[PDB]
Order: sequence, then structure tokens, then C-alpha cells
Amino acid sequence: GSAPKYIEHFSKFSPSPLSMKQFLDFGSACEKTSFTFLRQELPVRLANIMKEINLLPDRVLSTPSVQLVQSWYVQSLLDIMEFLDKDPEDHRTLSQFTDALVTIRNRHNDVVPTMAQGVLEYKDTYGDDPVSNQNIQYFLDRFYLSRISIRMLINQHTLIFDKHIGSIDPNCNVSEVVKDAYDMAKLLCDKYYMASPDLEIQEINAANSKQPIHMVYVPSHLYHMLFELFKNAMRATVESHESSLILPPIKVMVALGEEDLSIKMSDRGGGVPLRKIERLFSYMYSTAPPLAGYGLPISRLYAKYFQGDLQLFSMEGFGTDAVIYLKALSTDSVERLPVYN
Ligand SMILES: CC(C)c1ccc(COc2ccc(CC(=O)NCCN)cc2Cl)cc1
Ligand SMILES: NC(=O)c1ccc(O)cc1O
Ligand SMILES: [Cl-]
Repeated sequence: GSAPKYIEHFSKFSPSPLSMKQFLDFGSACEKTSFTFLRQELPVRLANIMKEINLLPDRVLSTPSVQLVQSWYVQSLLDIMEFLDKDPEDHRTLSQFTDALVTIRNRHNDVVPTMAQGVLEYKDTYGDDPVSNQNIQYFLDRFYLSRISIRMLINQHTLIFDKHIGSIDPNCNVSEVVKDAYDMAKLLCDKYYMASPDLEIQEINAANSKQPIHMVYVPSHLYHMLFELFKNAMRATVESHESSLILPPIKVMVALGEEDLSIKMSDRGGGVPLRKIERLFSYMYSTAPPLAGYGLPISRLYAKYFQGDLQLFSMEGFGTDAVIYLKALSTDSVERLPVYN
């Protein structure tokens, strides 16, 4: 077959990062334009990461987990090729493309735990030295960020072409998503422990005091990050106080500035020493044989994906602040994509 040839062809192109603006307009031009865009852009994005996978050393590349994921990417690229010559005006072309995208999305559902098995095997077969850790971190941050970007494209297409524009809410109420993610975390926390901390939210709308804070965002991404952070803040608060009786609440501040929309989650879970902070973001050090890959490093990629970030600052003996940084403005919300070279 031609998969290596295709990988070589399409890996010559740079992925084309889109803004919220471009994402919103695609959900007004129409389906024909999304098809002609995606049938070029997905092969570019697939090929770019596949080429990087092929640069891994043979002792990583030859393992079953990487071979299995490499085979998903090959099939998914070939499924998209079928459509390069097809005629956009034929509505049978268009509905078949949507079908093809749903299959591809489903096919890659188990990438995270599959890659996690590759990390476990590497730890036991070659060891867990700091240079191994940086290469795993380098590779998986790029791989998972690439994968987030591909799921975004597919989701926008399949959801729009069967108020919200697919996975985008142009009027996302940040505090509502905070409450949702808290309510779910509380549910799990009450089940596994005899207690759960309460929630306090404070908003700070710098330019428009007391006006509720809204933004253009992908609320499922924001929920994913807030849920992960609530789980950690709840486990820590509960376990650090099981001999205590009082249970400090989790305090969330939502700040809207000129360019940043910032969400701080503060707990009194007794904190972590600075030395152990880097480990919490490490795919390697957080892989082993939360509440009852991994949550923190992947939550940080979701934040990075539209030019944001997620930082942890702890105070050993007191507690931990987690901050999600997002761009306030849809104009500054552009895909961050790993480019091959
Ligand atoms: C996520 C899984 C699949 C996984 C597991 C492990 C790895 C790590 O791969 C390594 C390990 C060590 C080195 C240093 C070195 O000596 N370089 C020589 C390279 N020839 C480079 C790389 Cl790319 C990545 C991804
Ligand atoms: N264990 C911790 O103190 C802790 C870790 C991560 C996080 O997001 C919050 C926390 O309290
Ligand atoms: Cl789209």
C-alpha cells in the first residue's frame, strides 16, 4: 500500500490553526466548505503526528501499544483519502464523510490507556530515569495535543452537520460549568468518603463589576479541566482532615481581565512539597500498576490548546492553588498545534 507515501506527502504541509472566529463562521459558510477543508487538513494533522511516531526509537516503536495506535492512525488516514477525488455537490459524498468521521473518532477512543500501557512497559523494560521522563513528556504532550485538535475538528463537523455551535458555546457561563463539575465531583466524593467540602465561587469582572462572566469556549474542555481539579482538591481536603472534624470549603475565583479569564481553585488539603509538583504533570511518574496518560497533564493540554495554561502552586502544610488561564477574547483563542520538523 501507499501509507508511507501519504505520510510523506501530507507531512510536508503545516497544520492550519483556526481561531474561535473561524470555528464560529463554519457553523453559520456551510457543509461543502467543511468537507473540502477537512479532507485536506485531517490528513495533514494525521500525517504530521504519524511521522513523529515513526521517529521514536525501535525499542519504543516495536512495542504492541505503539504498533496498535500507529495502525489506527494508518486506517483513519486511508478512510479520509477515499474522499479526496469525491464530488462535494453529491449529498451522498457528504453524509458518507460524516459517517467516516464518527468511525475514526470511535476507533481512537482508547488511545490514552493504550499509550499508558506503552509507558508502563517502557518503565519495566528500560527504566524510569530523568532523560526517559523528558522524552515521554515531550512526545505525549505533542501526541495528546495533536489528538485534542483532531477531535475538535471532527466534533465541529459531526455536531453542526447532522445557540451552541457544535462543541463551542459563544456565551459560556464560566461559574455554571464550575458548579456542574463541582456537583459531579461531590457525588463521587460523598460515595467514596463519608464527607465532601462545600463550594464557594467569587467572580471579579474587572471592567464590568457584578456583570456575570461569559466567554466563547468549548465547555466540555472547561468541564474536563474543572472536574479533574475538583477531584484532586476533594481527595486532599478529605484525607488531610479525616482526624479533624471541620472540612474547609473549596474556593473558586473567576477573574475577567483585559486579556485573561483566570479560574483559581484553592483548597486546604495540606499541600505538597515543591519537589513533588513536577511529578503530578509527568506521564511517567504518574503511571503505575484522584477519586476512588493522566488527568493533570491532559487537563493542562486542554488549557494550552487555545493559548491558555494550567499551573499548580502549593503551600506544604496548608493547601494548593490550581489556576486555569484562558484567553478572554475569541480573537486570541487560536489552536496551539505541535508542528513536525
Ligand atoms: C508513550 C510510549 C509509547 C513511549 C515510551 C517511551 C518513550 C521514550 O523514548 C525514548 C527514551 C529514551 C530516549 C533517549 C535516548 O537514548 N535516545 C535514543 C533514541 N534512539 C529517547 C526516547 Cl524518544 C516515548 C514514548
Ligand atoms: N494533593 C494536592 O494537594 C493537590 C494536588 C493537585 C491538585 O490539583 C490539588 C491538590 O490539593
Ligand atoms: Cl469545522
